[PDB]
Amino acid sequence: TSDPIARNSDLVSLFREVAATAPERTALSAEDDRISYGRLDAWSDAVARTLLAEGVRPGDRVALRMSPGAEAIVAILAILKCGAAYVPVDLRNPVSRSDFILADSGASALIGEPHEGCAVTRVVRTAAVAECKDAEPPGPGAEDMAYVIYTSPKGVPVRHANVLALLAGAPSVFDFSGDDRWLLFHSLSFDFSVWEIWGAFSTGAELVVLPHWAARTPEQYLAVIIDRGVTVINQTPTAFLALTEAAVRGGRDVSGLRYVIFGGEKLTAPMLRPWAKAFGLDRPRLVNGYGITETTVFTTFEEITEAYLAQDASIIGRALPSFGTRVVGDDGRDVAPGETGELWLSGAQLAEGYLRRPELTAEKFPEVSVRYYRTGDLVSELPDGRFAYEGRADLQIKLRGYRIELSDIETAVRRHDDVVDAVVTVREFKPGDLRLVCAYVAREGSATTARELRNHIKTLLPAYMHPARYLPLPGLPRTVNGKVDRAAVARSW
Ligand SMILES: Nc1ncnc2c1ncn2[C@@H]1O[C@H](COP(=O)(O)O)[C@@H](O)[C@H]1O
Repeated sequence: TSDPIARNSDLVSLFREVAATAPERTALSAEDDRISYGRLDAWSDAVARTLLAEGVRPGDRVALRMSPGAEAIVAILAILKCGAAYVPVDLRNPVSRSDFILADSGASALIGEPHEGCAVTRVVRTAAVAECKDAEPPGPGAEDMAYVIYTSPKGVPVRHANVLALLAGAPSVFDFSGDDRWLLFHSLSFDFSVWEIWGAFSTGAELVVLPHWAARTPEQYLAVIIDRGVTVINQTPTAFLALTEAAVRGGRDVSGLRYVIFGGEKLTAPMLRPWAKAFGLDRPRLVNGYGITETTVFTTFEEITEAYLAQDASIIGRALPSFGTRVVGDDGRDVAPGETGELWLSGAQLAEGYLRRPELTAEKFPEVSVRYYRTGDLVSELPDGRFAYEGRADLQIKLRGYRIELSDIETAVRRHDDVVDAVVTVREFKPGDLRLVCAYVAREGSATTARELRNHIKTLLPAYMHPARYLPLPGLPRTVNGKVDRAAVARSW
């Protein structure tokens, strides 16, 4: 085969081939600074030498604390070239979380800027990375770790082969080429960034760095994606709401985009209809992606169609080629098609397990012989094999003599045309009087009363599942990993 993705078994061999083949092509740009693949390859080899001198060796975990930018990408490549795995430290971590990640991962060096009180001593600072930039021109194997990203905190080691499997699966859904330009946006601590970086590099495309000046507003974001000829962007549904409003109000031309890829959050039609109204569904194509750190970024995709806009649920679509699936009931047996159950996943994109958590790993990665990962997500299979996303599987509570599926109440609230987000919690009204309540986010340009939401829910659910009060918020508060902060919601009440 001529295909570098199919032919290489690790990310370093892949990158080296893609660079050596056409080294003058642009790999990375930051404003007008264009860094060719050849330049990036030499630069990251020089930084790898610097890491070797700090005693980094194959199998090590090297911490990385940098904002997404050219130096950070050089640092990742250098770490991988040393046969080591990178452990990204979210810049916004509380100090204690960063301390735990560094301890738990056994990180033996850090590249970038240490957090205040950082216990890792062997540091290659960002400035030392930049110093290697224009100097001249043992490697990992498939089963070597490429990164350890922390979730919830549990460390998830993902191997070179896991990432290659994802990359080999992408073309079943996307038409990418080396003429695309991908925006690097997400924190290196989020696996969305693994996809932004390797989607670009695996295809010989250009990774465009969002400048620091453009970090704050959707107007600034749009200005850059249009100025720099970006063709692929990856966004949370939440970010997409802000992007749409800015594009529409600002009269911007979005039609240079080829793909907008959503991930991380439930996507429903009220989040999509305003963009589709202004811009249609072809240029760019919009594609909902569902996935998990434990199964290498993306598992299923659903390209958005008119049919998506006409229904009120969330459809995550079909699994990539590497995957086997089950939808599993409480009794541990498969549900009947159409029934809601827990998604279980198998295949080459599954991580090996968690780092130093044998107990959790055995529970979350059972064998059935086929090895599975229990997603903790409830889904249902549609007649055609596409999956609908329901909610997290840990949201049943006991209240007032009932078991109550909070995920079902959230889904029902999300069916309302003017709602873009919702969370249901329990709060105390008077002393011994606890009741369901719902905080929600209105679609921009709408306002819905609690009475109207009550009337909506009356048609869908029995009374014991009705929220007693509704609270509109200008967005729900999010945790570190970007999940809804149910404790912060409680405080907002
Ligand atoms: N398209 C999506 N729709 C709904 N939930 C999603 C989607 N993508 C990711 N998630 C949620 O995010 C979790 C993965 O979190 P993370 O491992 O931080 O990527 C999944 O288990 C889902 O609960």
